[PDB]
Amino acid sequence: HPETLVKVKDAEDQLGARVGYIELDLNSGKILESFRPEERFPMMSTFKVLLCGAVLSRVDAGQEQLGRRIHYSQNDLVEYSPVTEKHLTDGMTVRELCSAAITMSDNTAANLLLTTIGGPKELTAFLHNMGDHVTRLDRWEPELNEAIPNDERDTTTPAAMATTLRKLLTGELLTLASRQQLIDWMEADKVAGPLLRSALPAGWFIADKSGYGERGSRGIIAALGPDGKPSRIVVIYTTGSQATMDERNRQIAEIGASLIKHW
Ligand SMILES: *C(=O)N1C[C@H](NOS(=O)(=O)O)CC[C@H]1C(N)=O
Repeated sequence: HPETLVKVKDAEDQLGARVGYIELDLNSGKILESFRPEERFPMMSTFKVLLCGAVLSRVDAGQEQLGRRIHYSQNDLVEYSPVTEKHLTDGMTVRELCSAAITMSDNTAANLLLTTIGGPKELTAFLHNMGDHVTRLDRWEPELNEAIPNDERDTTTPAAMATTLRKLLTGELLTLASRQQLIDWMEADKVAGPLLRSALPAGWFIADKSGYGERGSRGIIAALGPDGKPSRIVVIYTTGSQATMDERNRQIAEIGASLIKHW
């Protein structure tokens, strides 16, 4: 709606920064509203959904098994590793690492999964081969969150990210079991409380992944809808603002409150 578009415009003004927005219909793929859809924004932690899609694609092919146990060390631990720091002795399974990367945004879990597929280049090659020639990953955690202005590394566009998520969640690429595992992890997100979830009415489904980085970077990707079933995809990114994290949270939640109210 124009009201949601106005709310996105307001956010840009109140944050003093670019906001990228896409609202996409899940069944048909039709864009319902957009804002700066072809502009690039840092993905930040939102890339972890695409990373575990690559992992699931390798699981489907038998190049990976979800039960496979990965043992790592203390020198592999990077900043923000709330789950992987607890499993240095027993290791973790690929399934557990994807749950940690998506549900808790564990950074070491993300790096360990990137190694299983061959690094940020193979993730980009995976995205390339599924029809996304726009989104690119180039660096590891935490360096991928630098959000240097006009740097194209580790970026997506609202339009590319929204269509790629759709394909991963509902497209022919992954097997039904893998599509279901990916949306399960996302539905179990526990670090996106103050964003779209804060605007969600009772009984609504949401499966999302948020992120933040340097230079005021903040974002979220989600599939959501009424009656306990997802029906649409929303992508919101921003970068450049000196605003506090709580401000950016509130601006994104008000965009969500807006699109929920004219659903
Ligand atoms: C993702 O952008 N990141 C991982 C972690 N959690 O933040 S999130 O919940 O918004 O994903 C810490 C911050 C950030 C990072 N610097 O990697």
